[PDB]
Amino acid sequence: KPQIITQPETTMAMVGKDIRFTCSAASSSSSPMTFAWKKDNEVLTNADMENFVHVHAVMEYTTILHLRQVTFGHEGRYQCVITNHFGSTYSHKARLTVNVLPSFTKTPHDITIRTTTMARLECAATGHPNPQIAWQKDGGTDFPAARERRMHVMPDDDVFFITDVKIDDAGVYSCTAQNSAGSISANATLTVLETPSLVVPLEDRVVSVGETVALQCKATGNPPPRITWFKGDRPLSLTERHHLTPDNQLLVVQNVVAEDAGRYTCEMSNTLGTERAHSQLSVLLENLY
Ligand SMILES: *[C@@H]1O[C@H](CO)[C@@H](O)[C@H](O)[C@H]1NC(C)=O
Repeated sequence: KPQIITQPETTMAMVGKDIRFTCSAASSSSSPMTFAWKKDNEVLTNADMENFVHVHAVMEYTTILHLRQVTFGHEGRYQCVITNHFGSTYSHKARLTVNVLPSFTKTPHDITIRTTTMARLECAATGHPNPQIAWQKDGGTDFPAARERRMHVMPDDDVFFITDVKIDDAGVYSCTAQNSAGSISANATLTVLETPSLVVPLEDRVVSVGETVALQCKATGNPPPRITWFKGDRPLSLTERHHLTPDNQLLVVQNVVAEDAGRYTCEMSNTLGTERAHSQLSVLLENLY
């Protein structure tokens, strides 16, 4: 009749680390006690046990089963058995399961993509139990591809993709793999560009000598396109009568003159390419001299 005080509790351990089970008992008598541990109903001979004694004023003896450098083979159901000259006491059964920290097999890398195309992000990890993959943009969740349900994943090939890439999709994306052991994460910067284009069409104009004409070239694209104006096929020579906004988008010519007639070309460029828009300016002449 050795009466158990502390019973071994079910626990989890990471592979490679040490773990321990403890049960402690105290006999009604002073007859010596013997501790045993039986895994899956088969004892460990050559087992690593360590024994302690407590002096409560009762002599409580504690036994510790050391499991050094745990592997998957250590996985099982453990129990402590205490024997004296009276009888044997049996403890609760404690389960031991094992962890393996997640390790990346595929990480996303920095890419530069155009608008309206499809961006692909690879990300996979091993580990026990199998890790779940989570995503972040700039450290959060309020990002357009998620909010607009445009981000998806291939079913069995571990590939994430975004359809119809917006400008606001650009930023740092963080891939995070997590299980019951821990978390790891990898960054990838998505950079989104757009070829230059015209917002509103550039229309032909017809004005009379002395009137004022205005040509607007509202250009989009990323990076913001540099705008250059041309008359004929030479760069536009500016006068006191010519006006430009700093962005060069609005071109105004006051007091139009016969020499002003001709084709005005709007040239929009960035690192992706160049687009052009044309406007024919016709002038209604009353008298040349
Ligand atoms: C991942 O990105 C976050 C936020 O951009 C940053 O704080 C962290 O240092 C990055 N980690 C690495 C390894 O670059």
